[PDB]
Amino acid sequence: SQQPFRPRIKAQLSGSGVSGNTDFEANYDNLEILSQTIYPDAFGNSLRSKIKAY
Amino acid sequence: SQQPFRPRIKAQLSGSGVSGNTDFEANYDNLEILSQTIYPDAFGNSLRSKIKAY
Repeated sequence: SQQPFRPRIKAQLSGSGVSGNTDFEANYDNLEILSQTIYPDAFGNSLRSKIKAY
Repeated sequence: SQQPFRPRIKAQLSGSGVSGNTDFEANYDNLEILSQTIYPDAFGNSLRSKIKAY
């Protein structure tokens, strides 16, 4: 559809978790999603011919 | 149905009745009845574990 496209990547998961008998809720991790927006451009060229006879 | 319960007891007659051919209405006796109401109450305890691997 040549609409502006948007690709997404999943960032790698980092950050220290939880040690020992500690609740998962003491250090949540963040699922991080990055994106890009690709917009189209229009471009062109043209040749103008001379009189048919020539 | 664990609704607040009500037990009842019947007391003892203590009136002097009628003696000769005197009739019952001359001294009526009183059937006296007593009661108590028992309400419920909720209590409880709990234990929270460690991590399953521990």
